[PDB]
Amino acid sequence: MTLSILVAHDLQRVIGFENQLPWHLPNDLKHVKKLSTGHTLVMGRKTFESIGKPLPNRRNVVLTSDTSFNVEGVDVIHSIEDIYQLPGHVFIFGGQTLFEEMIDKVDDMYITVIEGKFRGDTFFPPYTFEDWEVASSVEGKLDEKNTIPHTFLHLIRKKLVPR
Ligand SMILES: NC(=O)c1ccc[n+]([C@@H]2O[C@H](COP(=O)([O-])OP(=O)(O)OC[C@H]3O[C@@H](n4cnc5c(N)ncnc54)[C@H](OP(=O)(O)O)[C@@H]3O)[C@@H](O)[C@H]2O)c1
Ligand SMILES: COc1cc(Cc2cnc(N)nc2N)cc(/C=C/C(=O)N2NCc3ccccc3[C@@H]2Cc2ccccc2)c1OC
Repeated sequence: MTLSILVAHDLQRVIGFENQLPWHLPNDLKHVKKLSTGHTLVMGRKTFESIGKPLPNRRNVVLTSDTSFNVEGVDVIHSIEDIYQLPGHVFIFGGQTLFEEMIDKVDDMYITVIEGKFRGDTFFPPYTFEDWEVASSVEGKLDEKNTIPHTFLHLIRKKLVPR
């Protein structure tokens, strides 16, 4: 089980406003689709309710304390510890709560930096590039449907070594 974070955050690490993405950026949702098809998404309950339905062609896992929670096409877990029993490549998909709980545990992060400043009410936790190697950094292409500059980062946790 490779464990990754998958997230879009803006210049101030805003990830959400009123249970929605603050930005309209089709290409990032395509990026998300390409990375996670055939794999597993782990998400908190609020993030799932925002999307409204499972994303097709991958395993949709929802973390919640609700023992009544049962949705067709969705697997449910009730603790963080359950994440580690999931097979394959697992992506931590959001939202703020799950990111805060997992950022110290994941192998790597796929971050789309939205190069703007949006009003938000939910944030990605602060992190420093002193701790994370830039495996790749790719500028998103802008066009008629995708008008906010954005950058795809793949960050891998650096190892702590003596001097
Ligand atoms: N920009 C991005 O890439 C991105 C990605 C995803 C989401 N978002 C945004 O993030 C925002 C939502 O984040 P959020 O923190 O408010 O909600 P969230 O993390 O999506 O969901 C929180 C819920 O997850 C469940 N949960 C979390 N940790 C748990 C644990 N250890 N044990 C049991 N249950 C647990 C609880 O559900 P119960 O209360 O049901 O027990 C909790 O209330 C939205 O605005 C959304 O638009 C942004
Ligand atoms: C809070 O709301 C949301 C949060 C996130 C998390 C997220 C956001 N961004 C980053 N970077 N990380 C992330 N964790 C995500 C979504 C998007 C879901 C979604 O609709 N899709 N996702 C892939 C997918 C795969 C198959 C079919 C449809 C889709 C569509 C896009 C699409 C539509 C048509 C064709 C191709 C793709 C979302 O809802 C707006």
